[PDB]
Amino acid sequence: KTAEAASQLTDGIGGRAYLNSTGAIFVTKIQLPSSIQVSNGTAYIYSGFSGGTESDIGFQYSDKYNVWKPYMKVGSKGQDQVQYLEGGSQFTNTKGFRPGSTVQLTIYKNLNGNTRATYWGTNNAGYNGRLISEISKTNVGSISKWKALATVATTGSRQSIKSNFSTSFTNITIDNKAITPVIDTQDFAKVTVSGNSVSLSVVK
Amino acid sequence: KTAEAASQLTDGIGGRAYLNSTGAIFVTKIQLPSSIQVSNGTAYIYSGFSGGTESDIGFQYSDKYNVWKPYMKVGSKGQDQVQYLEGGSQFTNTKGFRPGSTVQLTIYKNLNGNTRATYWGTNNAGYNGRLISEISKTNVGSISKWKALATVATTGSRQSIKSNFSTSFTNITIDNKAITPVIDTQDFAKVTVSGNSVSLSVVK
Amino acid sequence: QLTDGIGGRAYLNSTGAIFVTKIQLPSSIQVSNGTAYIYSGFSGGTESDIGFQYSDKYNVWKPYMKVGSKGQDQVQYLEGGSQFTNTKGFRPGSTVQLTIYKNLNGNTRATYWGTNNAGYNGRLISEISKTNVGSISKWKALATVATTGSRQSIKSNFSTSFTNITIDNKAITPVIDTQDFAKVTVSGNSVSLSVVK
Amino acid sequence: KTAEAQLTDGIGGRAYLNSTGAIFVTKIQLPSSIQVSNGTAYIYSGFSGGTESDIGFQYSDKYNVWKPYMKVGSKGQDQVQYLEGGSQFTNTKGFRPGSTVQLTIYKNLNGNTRATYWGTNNAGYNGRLISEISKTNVGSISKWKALATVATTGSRQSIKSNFSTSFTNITIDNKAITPVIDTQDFAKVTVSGNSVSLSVVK
Repeated sequence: KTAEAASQLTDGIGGRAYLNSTGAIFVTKIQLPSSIQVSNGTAYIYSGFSGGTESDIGFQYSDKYNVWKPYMKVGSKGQDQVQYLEGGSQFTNTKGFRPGSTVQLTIYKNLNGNTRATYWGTNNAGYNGRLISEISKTNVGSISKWKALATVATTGSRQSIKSNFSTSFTNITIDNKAITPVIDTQDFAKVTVSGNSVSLSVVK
Repeated sequence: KTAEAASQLTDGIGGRAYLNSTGAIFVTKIQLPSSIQVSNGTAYIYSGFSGGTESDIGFQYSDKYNVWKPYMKVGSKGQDQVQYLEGGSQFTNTKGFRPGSTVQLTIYKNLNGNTRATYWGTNNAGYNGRLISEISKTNVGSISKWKALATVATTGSRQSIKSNFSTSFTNITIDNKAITPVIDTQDFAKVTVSGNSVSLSVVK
Repeated sequence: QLTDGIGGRAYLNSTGAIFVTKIQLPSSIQVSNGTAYIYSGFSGGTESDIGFQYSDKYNVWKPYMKVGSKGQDQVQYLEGGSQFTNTKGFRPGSTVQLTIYKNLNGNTRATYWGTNNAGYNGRLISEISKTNVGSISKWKALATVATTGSRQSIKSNFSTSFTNITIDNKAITPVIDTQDFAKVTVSGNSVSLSVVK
Repeated sequence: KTAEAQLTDGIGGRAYLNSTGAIFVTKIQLPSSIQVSNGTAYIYSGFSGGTESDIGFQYSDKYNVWKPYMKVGSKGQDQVQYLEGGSQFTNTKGFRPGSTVQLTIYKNLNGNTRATYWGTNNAGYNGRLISEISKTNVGSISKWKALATVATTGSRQSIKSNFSTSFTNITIDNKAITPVIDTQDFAKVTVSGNSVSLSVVK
């Protein structure tokens, strides 16, 4: 359950802006929240593309480990079909990107038919490095725009959700062009845009 | 110049024992000397880890203020980068741990990329409480062992050091397991081991 | 009243000896005909101005302290001077912990915890010897633009904050005093200063 | 495994460049074609002494390009950041066979080890890659090196190869340095002044 596609199943709360480019290579720097409270569902911070195929590509928060884990789903294939070509033993399974840190996220919509996300960042132990992840055989063609989201999602009821965290997407570029996002939805969130940066705080 | 790294620079004299465990959390109760003479150099009492990154974490004798001041170095970052998250106003600047008292030192080699040292003890004025010291971004990984030293370090001639003081590391545990130290070096010092306890007297 | 500039001032009404605050230096600044300072210090029998001075030459907030008649020429740096003085200082937009000792063995000491332009994170211990400070009436919080030529050729725009204000391991809620082309807001033990002329 | 410094568990040619200076530059002619079957082919310089470094290219059969490659001390490719030009010369792109690349290495630029490449990728983009490992804090160094190798985690006895590359216009701290042959292991290394040719044939 996720409408990141401007249909209706944002089965949760949060904020969303749209980056109006059909480009193929997205890059941003994400300021992960210094702390987060989320008490009924699962917090996510992600980019992705929409309009044609849909993708949720970014981070998913872990209370058990207190880390922002790499997360990606393209079309009908998600988390079980993500391979890790580099950095897997420093940023996956128990590990993830540390709270309060900057991570650089580069997304290739279609790189030889594969969808690739590259993270530069620091894990909980303090290792500073690269994770390369990919879903293969996505063969993404036409895309209409890219997104910038901060959410709490749930399979329970949304009205029991409780949250407070804030994040930032800075130096957003697509095909090496700076793109200014446009606010789309604000559901218990406050979304601020300034040039090719967008800051999102989710509070409920 | 130090040489807790088991090779030369021991611009000084003192005793050393190794504690042969690779664990991440170290605990001991230190009986600081009731009495000290040190005439040419600066007396240290410390633990810390070695191999991968070397560290000196304990106390440094202050003759101006007649207390055992906190001291910690990890890798290339030293006293200048030690932050005091709790208790700085009772155990640092011109305060410290009083001669002859017992201090409980806990050392975390990597608590989320930071090296934390926690001291429980008594300052010159009889205040009994906690000092939490930390150097952030030490990002320590594999260590080979832990250490226990009492030394007089100099900047000039070790040949001119005069000293007489003795101290003990007691109730030593690493990851909650009692470890017996193993004598390593004795240079104008007497090192004695008794279960998870080591006694060191530095006489010249 | 010799504020030879614009700026905001609040007072901290305690007579205690040990003051701490973490200061959020401005992320942005324009100052066009004066020198921008951010500082605390104490009042009422040997004054002091203890904080930062913006360096236009090097784009940092340099350490700054004057106590009575002794000025920056008599400020010792016992630790950290290689990373936070001369060409260096505290970087714009970073938070620095400032601890001021009014009389530590007769010396006034200001200890900063902060980060320089290069990203070094560490301590500066700065001191003026033989200040021999006795009775004090209160402590202060300022953000000013000081000039030594004319005061209406000053254009400026910068904001800052001092929070977690403590005096004598205790605290205090500041009280606004002066608003000289500045807007000051107090919330508990925090004061927000915004100098806009 | 790598012995740019017993662990040359591969084949190739090595010359040393006997200068302790801080900045190295050279033009590399990358092979027009390469056969390499039971290992990974590398072309690289770097320094020796207190902190070893391997800094240059590694060959990719899947993409048929010479990818940038750098390892300093214990921190390697996973901790290389690309400050400029990453979208033209990394991921599936690299430097194109048969082309010239200017490699400029800083052992220590504000504690950081930086390698700058000026070259042409497979699609014909002519430009700069700046790569760096941060917080290497390289101190004293013994010499610089030039190598063409095939390395393996398998059996070196099953390696096969045929490629030839050249280091030209070698300067360290802007002085011209004549390399001296160190090892030839199924390699023929040639030197003419500040140029060295390497052909690795097994």
